[PDB]
Amino acid sequence: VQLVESGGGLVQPGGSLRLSCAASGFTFRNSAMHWVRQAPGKGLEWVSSIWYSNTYYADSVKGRFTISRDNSKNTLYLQMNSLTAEDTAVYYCARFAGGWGAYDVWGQGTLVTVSSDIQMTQSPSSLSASVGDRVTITCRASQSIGLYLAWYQQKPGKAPKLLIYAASSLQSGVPSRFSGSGSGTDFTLTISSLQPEDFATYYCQQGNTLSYTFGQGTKVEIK
Amino acid sequence: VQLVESGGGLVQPGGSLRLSCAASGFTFRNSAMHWVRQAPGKGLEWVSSIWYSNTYYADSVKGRFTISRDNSKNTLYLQMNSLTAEDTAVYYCARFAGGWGAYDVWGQGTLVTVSSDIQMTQSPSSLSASVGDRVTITCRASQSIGLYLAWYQQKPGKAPKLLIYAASSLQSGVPSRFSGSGSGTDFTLTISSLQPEDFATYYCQQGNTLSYTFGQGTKVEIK
Repeated sequence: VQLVESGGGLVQPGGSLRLSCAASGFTFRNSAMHWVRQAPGKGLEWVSSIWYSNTYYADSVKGRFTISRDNSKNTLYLQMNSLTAEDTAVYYCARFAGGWGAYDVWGQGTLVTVSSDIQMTQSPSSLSASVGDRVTITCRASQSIGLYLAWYQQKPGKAPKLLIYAASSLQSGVPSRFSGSGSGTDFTLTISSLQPEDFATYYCQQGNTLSYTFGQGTKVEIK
Repeated sequence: VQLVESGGGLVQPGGSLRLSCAASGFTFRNSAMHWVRQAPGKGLEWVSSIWYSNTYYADSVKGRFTISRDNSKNTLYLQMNSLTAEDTAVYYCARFAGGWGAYDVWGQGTLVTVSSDIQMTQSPSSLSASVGDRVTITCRASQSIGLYLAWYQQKPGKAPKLLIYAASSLQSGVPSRFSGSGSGTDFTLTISSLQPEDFATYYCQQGNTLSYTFGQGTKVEIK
């Protein structure tokens, strides 16, 4: 009882790809077949279902992907169109045992990478502080970005606001308790004495490279 | 100096939507304009840019979205096609100061929700244990799934393997040190005495509802 997948590969965003899942060792025609995917380092996510015929799709792929089957070849297909980087994942086909509500046979998986630079690692992800505390947030770049590192403040329900650019230059009107430092790959934002209005999420952003990338944010929360 | 967005709303997967960003208080024709988006509860992500004419797109939207501008109306547009749930986000337009490498004017944001649903909360996300330890993993459903809860084991580079279905039934061949319990909304997987082959990631999955959602996984790691 086996499911053998094929068709994965590297594809440009906006492009198309068709996955195949060849079954053997069981009566393919009788069985409900699903696709489930797993982004790199992430969890399992249901994608699509087909049975003997009402087919179903998750909102992640509905309207772009088509599931189908050729019972004479004991094969399941996933036609993937208008691909995005967010579709990058290992795609598994699986047999669904509808009496159990569970998948009892899995393919080996096939990797689909949707791709045509600099990673920004912000730390900590969150911190709790009190009014009056000194706070320092760090942002590391995987490659030198020179001085082109900016810091933004974002309050709940509001747009980001530029505070610091070129690593250490303050935007007009930004209070002097904010300062920035660093060059190349290591950068710091410091708040000298936290005020109530400063509890917010802070983001760094590199502006040296054509695909501008943001740090993941630091939530400055109240003790 | 303002950016006023419009166009967001609720759209079906696979559908289209056009966002607008009306500029005032500054000379629009000279300025590089970008779109940056933020999924609910997540960080900022660059989407697309346009200047006076070479336009750029992130791999998340390249080949599906089109950025454009009408200088006579001082307006920036984002044409969104072939939409996915992963496009759900607040979309910001922003003026890019190319000398600073930073965004110095931001719109107020407009929300795009791409949608046509049990939530499974697994805990803990990870745990360290030693050979011989008793381990319990819990899975909670946002509403009753009855008994239709399954548990899978996944080792690095391998496909998931069914261990338990219908909350407490073991798949054939699964060792007796694995057991499951629970009904309705609270479920538990227990390993009575951990063996080296049991260090793996474990996933729960509800099979009561047509969306078949997975828990986020529990990584059982070695002390």
